[PDB]
Amino acid sequence: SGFRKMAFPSGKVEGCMVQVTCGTTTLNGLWLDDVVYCPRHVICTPNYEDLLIRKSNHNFLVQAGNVQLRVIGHSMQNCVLKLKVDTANPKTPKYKFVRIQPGQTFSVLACYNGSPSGVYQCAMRPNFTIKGSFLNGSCGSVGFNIDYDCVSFCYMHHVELPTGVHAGTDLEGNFYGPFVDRQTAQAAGTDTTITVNVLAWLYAAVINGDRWFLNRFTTTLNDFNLVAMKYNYEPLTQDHVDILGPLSAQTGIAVLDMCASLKELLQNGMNGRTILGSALLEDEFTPFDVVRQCSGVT
Amino acid sequence: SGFRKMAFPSGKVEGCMVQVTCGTTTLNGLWLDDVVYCPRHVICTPNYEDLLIRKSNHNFLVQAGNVQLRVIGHSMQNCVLKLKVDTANPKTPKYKFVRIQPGQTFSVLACYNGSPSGVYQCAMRPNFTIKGSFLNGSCGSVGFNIDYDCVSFCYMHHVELPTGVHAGTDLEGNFYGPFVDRQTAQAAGTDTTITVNVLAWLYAAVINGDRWFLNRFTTTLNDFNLVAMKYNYEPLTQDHVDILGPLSAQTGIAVLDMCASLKELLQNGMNGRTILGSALLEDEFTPFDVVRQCSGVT
Repeated sequence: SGFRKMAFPSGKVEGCMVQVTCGTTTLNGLWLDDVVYCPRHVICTPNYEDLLIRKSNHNFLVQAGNVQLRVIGHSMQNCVLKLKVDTANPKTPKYKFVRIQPGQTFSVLACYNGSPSGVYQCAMRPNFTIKGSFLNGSCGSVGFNIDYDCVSFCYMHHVELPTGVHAGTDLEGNFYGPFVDRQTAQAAGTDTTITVNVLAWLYAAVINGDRWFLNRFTTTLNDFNLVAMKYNYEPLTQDHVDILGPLSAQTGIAVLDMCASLKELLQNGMNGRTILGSALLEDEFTPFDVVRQCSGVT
Repeated sequence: SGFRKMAFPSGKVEGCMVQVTCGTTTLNGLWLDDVVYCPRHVICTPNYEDLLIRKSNHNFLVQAGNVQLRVIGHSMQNCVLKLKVDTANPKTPKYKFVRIQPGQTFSVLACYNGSPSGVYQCAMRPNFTIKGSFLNGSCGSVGFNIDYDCVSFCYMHHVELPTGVHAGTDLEGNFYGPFVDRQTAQAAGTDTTITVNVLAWLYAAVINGDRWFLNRFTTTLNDFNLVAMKYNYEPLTQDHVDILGPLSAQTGIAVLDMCASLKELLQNGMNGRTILGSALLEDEFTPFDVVRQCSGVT
């Protein structure tokens, strides 16, 4: 029992983190096989093609712990740089580059100067930002999920937006959302609450014995989505209902019966109660996150 | 910017986790040098000295991944078993066994069948329980902090109490709190809120631009502690004030001025606002946790 914001074990990613320096700019890179991936803004001191043509392999200092890696080639792929090095990382895990959807979660290994500092969980917001914890020097830190032995890398950190939320790319160098690795007035757009995740977390609450918000009522999908729209919640789809199936079965509470609980919570608040130790409705746990934690996969 | 529940990178601990089986009971062990540490309740099927005298080395099956470790000796140290094995763990980090105080935080690497599943942060409660996330098979999972290259192990998981909170030992096998590794009606005592940590988190909020709860007032330590007692908060000491010094300096808000903010929040609530994304006062971040995250140590 219990329910925590739980990250994946970070060891497989720690062995991949290196430091990349170009000029006076130092940030983090990801060393997989004989390539180091890092944000292309490491070469700034704003046409990146010009900036990179002016660089040579020797302008990139790559440090893996106490070992300096020799750069033998460099190329740009969207907003990431690929630095080919003369040695393949012996600690390279089985890995994939996967782009995630808004609403999905991942673990972040925050690093500075190539050294891992901490690991935490977060979600891709509907507005394509993440509410991370990053300080200067954290660029190049990565987000990932782990399945069996395979690390699925989904995020590389590039930018802090004016509200203090964060933006970045997939590992192919393509930004999540309408953000750029340049100096503009860019800002996060309006965000919404991830409805399917709130429902998942209410199921986690029930599994853990918080039942006070339950009721005998059941709503219809259309009737619930009318309320979701009013409270700035994402629409709930039949696919979302199907995805919640396993949790609905385990608790014996139909999805649309839980939706009636959510409707009431939205219209009346909590009346001073808490759910899983929170006084707000939590939306950064996916259905998979709940199953994983209330079943125990390793 | 941003502020997350952030665990230490778990790699150094992952390389130490093994599976220990005795009879039909399987749980986790910690393999450091040529010793595997695990909960002594692995030998149950309630005088532990008798139970262990009846066992032999061959009754303990220890698996480190795909490798079976041969047990060459066994002894009991308080509530932990020490299984001497014929091979020293080549991945043993620099480590220490340190017992923590209520109010202090640590990272938990939850494991099942010797395999790490997730990592999260938690605090030792004033009542010596932890609000963890553990399922069947998680016994023997460990809690730790990391400083530079050194893993300070502080917790090993043994028991789930009736309210779903958790109890365990230090790595010398001594329980935190008045709990036992036997079947009794034991239950967590009344808990309190960790005041110094709430203040630390309010400083984190200020550092991150949440200032709405600030005021021009300053209270006295005695006057604040009168209010803390009424709201089931731990007393605040001059040492706590001194420990908060660095955060008070960085923000320019004196500790007793922040105490005036806490007093108001306790007496009036939040009026529908949030602090660092929470509608409750958070007490599971120490002053060190705040400095570490709002400064960037690795």
